Amino acid sequence: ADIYPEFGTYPGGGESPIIPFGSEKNAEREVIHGRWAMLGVTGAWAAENGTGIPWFTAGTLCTPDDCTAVADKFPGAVAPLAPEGSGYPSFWNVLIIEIVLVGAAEAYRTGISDSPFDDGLTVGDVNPGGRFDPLGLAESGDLEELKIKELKHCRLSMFAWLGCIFQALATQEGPIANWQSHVADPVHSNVLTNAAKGFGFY
Amino acid sequence: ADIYPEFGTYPGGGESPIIPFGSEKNAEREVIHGRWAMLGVTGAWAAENGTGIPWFTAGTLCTPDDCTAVADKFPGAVAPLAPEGSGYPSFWNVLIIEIVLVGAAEAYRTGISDSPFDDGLTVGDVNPGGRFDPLGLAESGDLEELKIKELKHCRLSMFAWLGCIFQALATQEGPIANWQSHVADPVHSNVLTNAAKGFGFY
Amino acid sequence: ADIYPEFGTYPGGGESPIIPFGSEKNAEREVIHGRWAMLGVTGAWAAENGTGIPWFTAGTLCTPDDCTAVADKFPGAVAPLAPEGSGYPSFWNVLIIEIVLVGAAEAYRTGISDSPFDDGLTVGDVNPGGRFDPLGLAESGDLEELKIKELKHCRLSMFAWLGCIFQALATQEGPIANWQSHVADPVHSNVLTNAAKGFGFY
Ligand code: CHL
Ligand code: CHL
Ligand code: CHL
Ligand code: CHL
Ligand code: CHL
Ligand code: CLA
Ligand code: CLA
Ligand code: CLA
Ligand code: CLA
Ligand SMILES: CC1=C[C@H](O)CC(C)(C)[C@H]1CCC1=C/C(=C/C(C)=C/C=C/C=C(C)/C=C/C=C(C)/C=C/[C@@]23O[C@]2(C)C[C@@H](O)CC3(C)C)OC1=O
Repeated sequence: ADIYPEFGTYPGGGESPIIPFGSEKNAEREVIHGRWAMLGVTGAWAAENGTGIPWFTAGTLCTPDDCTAVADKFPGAVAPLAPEGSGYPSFWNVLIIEIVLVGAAEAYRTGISDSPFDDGLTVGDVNPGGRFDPLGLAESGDLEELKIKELKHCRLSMFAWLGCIFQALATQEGPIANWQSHVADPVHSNVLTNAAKGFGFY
Repeated sequence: ADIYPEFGTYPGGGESPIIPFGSEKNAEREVIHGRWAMLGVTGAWAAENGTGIPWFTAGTLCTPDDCTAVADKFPGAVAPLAPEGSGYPSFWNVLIIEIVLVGAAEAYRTGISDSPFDDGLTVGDVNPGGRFDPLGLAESGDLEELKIKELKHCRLSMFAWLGCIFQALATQEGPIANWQSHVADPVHSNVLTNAAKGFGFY
Repeated sequence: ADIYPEFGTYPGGGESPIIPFGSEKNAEREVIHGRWAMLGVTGAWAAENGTGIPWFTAGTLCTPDDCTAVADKFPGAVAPLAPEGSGYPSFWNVLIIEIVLVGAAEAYRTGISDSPFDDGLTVGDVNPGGRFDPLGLAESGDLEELKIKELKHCRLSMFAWLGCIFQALATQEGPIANWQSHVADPVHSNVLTNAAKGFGFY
């Protein structure tokens, strides 16, 4: 109403319009998904602006056969990620590091492993604060308003990611390329004109 | 049982067999969807019988570039929709008229804007009657029986529309063309023989 | 916990993790589906090992035009299913027999038709026993443990069948051929390498 006039509501703010809100755990899920989606969309966006490589084919740059092609990708970097001819980055090193670091972080967050700190943060609280609000924005501002803004950005980013998935399938081009083609000539470059062309299959 | 012996039941008539009936609003949704589906299937059907143009490609006839191709399509019409060479119908005129008329009707029905009449019709009642039963069939006949017949036609039309969607995807032909091909040789023209051919992709 | 430490639980054993357990009928459904899935996966598996013909195209061997190609397929058989040149098996005979036998069995199981026996077996009980446990394993062992093992095999076989569906769509080869290609070179033959190749469409 006042803070959420848009379609639907927030958990603790009313009744869901279509899919019933029956489990509180879903609330946590919705936030976690949302945070990842934000990092996803931004990432895809930024990377395509920096390298021209669409997000859905970037994985081919790093395989056990070769992962050196990513070494010089990052814009403005004072040096490549590894020297030329050193055979680095190595795919297995990247994979082992990701497994260890992200697995440990997720285990600490979800209660699989006991926390390394002794601050009493609660497992299952998607807004824990403390060390995870190091600049103290949640105590200097309005916590409930900030949570609503965060939830809205979560939902928007997830819907944008769904759009990215199906735009990739339907156009076989990057999302930034889709955006450029639309803004150049919106009447003649959109989903309906693409469908008239058969989406590349019909 | 007596009035609904077929699989399932109707809202207020028992328990849903598979997907639970939990919200009364879904009941309204089911009727509204259903009415559109009827107009949809009939439309596709009739248009393909009159013009030979399948429903899933008829949109390409009317674009901002050109919409005059629809002028002479309606069978038996004493004149085209607009004179030849006049540049009409115009896509923008069609779009604006649809937005105004259908938007106003939907707003009146859904309570977004107040009703233009003062008859006290209830917003949210999918069977309001009154001016929407001008011939008075609901009071001359059995209202509950007529509502059951309407609900059955709603469900049947919606399932037929789902069939139209997937038949279009699988055969790339109009639904009436599918019907003719099946009745001409049903053993050798059906979904299984189409699947053996790969649905045009395998 | 003790008997079901894996993710999730069993009906009567706790709360469903994601999709709520609200109807007891679904429990029966899950078992019946599961049993068919086992027979499915096994069947596909065994048939591909015996004939080399993938499960998703085996139907083309038997149509009203011709069903003699199946006569000599079964490995080690002392004779073909019918004499050569006899025009058998006939598709219509196979179809009629399947309809009569499987339809009668399903009607007896589901209470559509009254049971031919007078043993008092309960319709709706997916673990009836009696004549359906002729070797008496359910009373010689632990019934609850055996039911848990059966439920686990049900769920595993259903997930494997879902894998078979999408592997057929993505690779256009038999599931056993997929297994051989993966085990021969798992780093270079998997879903990611197939995706880099476009799944045959991109
Ligand atoms: C968040 C994780 C993550 C995601 C989403 C992707 C996604 C992708 N990678 Mg990448 N990767 C990820 C992590 C990583 N990748 C790689 C390394 C590679 C390589 C080397 C390659 C890829 C490739 C691909 C693409 C093709 C995959 C495919 O078959 O898509 C088909 C699948 C879909 C279209 C959607 C399927 C989703 C669905 C099955 C599950 C969704 C279910 C819901 C979660 C829940 C549903 C509800 C429940 C109740 C039923 C795809 C864009 C390939 C590529 O780029 O090819 C061009 C490729 O070659 N990746 C690494 C190692 C550093 C990762 C490590 O984190
Ligand atoms: C001389 C050094 C140097 C320079 C001039 C640039 C310049 C650029 N980089 Mg590159 N980079 C540099 C070194 C490096 N970059 C990266 C990694 C990246 C990434 C991941 C990205 C860029 C991007 C960009 C562009 C941002 C344009 C824009 O609109 O910014 C807008 C202005 C701002 C964002 C404000 C300026 C940022 C400033 C506050 C410093 C930020 C610090 C870091 C985030 C690290 C510290 C984090 C925490 C601890 C504080 C720009 C061309 C972006 C791009 O490609 O855009 C399309 C991008 O996404 N760079 C690495 C690591 C390999 C570098 C190391 O050598
Ligand atoms: C009810 C409205 C309506 C519908 C269903 C369609 C449908 C269609 N139009 Mg048409 N139009 C409609 C109104 C209008 N059209 C046009 C003008 C045009 C043009 C100019 C063109 C089309 C075209 C098309 C087709 C290709 C679109 C596409 O990308 O399909 C792909 C999408 C799908 C196959 C399915 C998508 C459904 C899914 C994404 C959402 C479903 C969600 C559920 C409703 C809810 C789910 C549950 C929740 C809880 C999650 C398609 C048959 C194009 C065409 O004919 O190409 C040959 C074309 O060029 N239309 C006008 C202007 C007069 C309309 C006016 O209202
Ligand atoms: C000389 C005039 C004239 C004639 C002879 C025809 C003849 C035909 N039109 Mg065509 N039309 C004519 C003028 C017009 N038509 C249309 C719009 C349509 C449409 C939208 C359709 C046809 C269809 C048909 C065919 C119906 C075949 C059938 O089985 O009907 C079955 C017999 C009946 C339905 C009963 C006879 C109808 C009768 C009750 C009059 C109907 C009145 C209107 C619905 C208006 C009612 C308004 C309300 C407020 C009372 C037939 C070839 C249909 C078609 O293509 O079929 C494949 C079709 O869907 N016509 C327009 C507007 C552009 C016309 C204006 O000039
Ligand atoms: C001389 C007779 C004869 C021989 C030597 C074989 C040999 C073979 N058959 Mg073939 N069959 C024979 C006659 C027949 N077969 C079949 C129908 C099948 C089928 C449906 C299948 C085979 C399969 C197999 C192979 C099993 C390999 C394995 O690892 O087994 C592992 C070892 C065992 C399973 C143990 C040995 C079985 C033993 C307990 C006897 C089973 C009796 C019967 C099931 C009938 C009795 C049922 C109830 C009452 C107990 C093997 C090459 C399988 C295949 O293709 O594998 C890839 C397969 O799925 N055969 C029919 C009916 C048309 C036959 C009749 O003439
Ligand atoms: C996985 C992500 C996710 C999750 C877990 C939730 C969870 C929740 N949402 Mg949220 N929501 C999401 C995404 C998600 N949402 C997105 C993307 C949007 C923007 C469109 C919204 C918009 C939204 C609104 C407006 C409202 C909620 C509400 C709710 C709550 C009740 C509904 C529920 O339990 O849904 C759980 C069920 C699901 C998440 C299943 C979603 C439906 C399926 C069919 C997915 C269909 C799309 C799928 C991605 C297709 C993939 C195809 C493939 C080929 C790629 C609950 C806390 C309501 C609320 O707060 O009530 C108090 C509410 O009013 N959500
Ligand atoms: C935040 C979400 C978001 C945004 C900003 C965009 C933006 C864009 N999309 Mg994308 N898209 C989205 C979600 C989004 N999409 C989703 C969820 C899907 C999956 C259905 C798609 C599928 C898709 C395809 C297949 C294509 C685009 C295309 C485009 C571009 C051209 C505009 C167009 O045709 O839009 C069309 C928008 C959609 C198909 C999404 C509609 C989602 C729901 C809300 C349907 C409602 C439609 C109805 C008329 C409005 C209801 C009233 C109210 C809710 C507003 C543009 C850059 C086209 C492109 O690349 O052109 C170059 C193109 O071909 N999008
Ligand atoms: C969107 C249309 C729609 C809606 C809103 C409803 C709503 C309802 N139906 Mg109805 N129904 C529909 C279509 C619809 N039905 C169709 C097409 C049929 C014919 C097959 C039926 C047959 C039917 C029966 C037999 C019964 C009901 C019942 C019910 C009620 C309880 C179930 C429920 O809440 O479902 C709401 C949930 C949904 C509408 C989601 C549907 C499932 C999803 C996964 C969609 C799957 C198909 C999808 C279109 C695929 C798209 C693919 C894409 C690529 C194009 C409720 C009032 C029961 C009742 O009256 O109980 C008292 C009952 O017994 N319905
Ligand atoms: C049709 C098969 C089926 C059925 C009827 C059930 C039914 C049940 N399961 Mg079981 N389950 C299944 C398959 C099935 N399961 C599979 C394959 C697995 C292994 C992954 C499991 C794993 C599992 C666990 C771990 C648990 C359950 C639980 C439950 C219970 C609560 C959930 C519920 O009601 O779901 C009914 C709703 C559905 C079956 C819909 C499923 C979701 C849809 C969207 C389908 C998505 C995939 C689909 C096939 C895509 C097709 C694409 C097409 C192009 C081919 C209920 C008795 C819970 C329980 O026992 O709680 C006490 C529980 O903890 N199940
Ligand atoms: C719920 C509900 C309630 C109401 O009552 C009604 C209604 C509103 C209808 C409904 C709404 C129903 C509904 C639910 C829903 C869910 C969606 C879309 C969820 C999407 C999650 C997306 C995530 C986590 C994305 C993560 C991306 C990463 C990690 C990317 C990472 C890389 O991309 C990077 C950065 C670079 C690449 O190169 C490499 C990779 C790929 C790794 O969508 C919906 O519509």
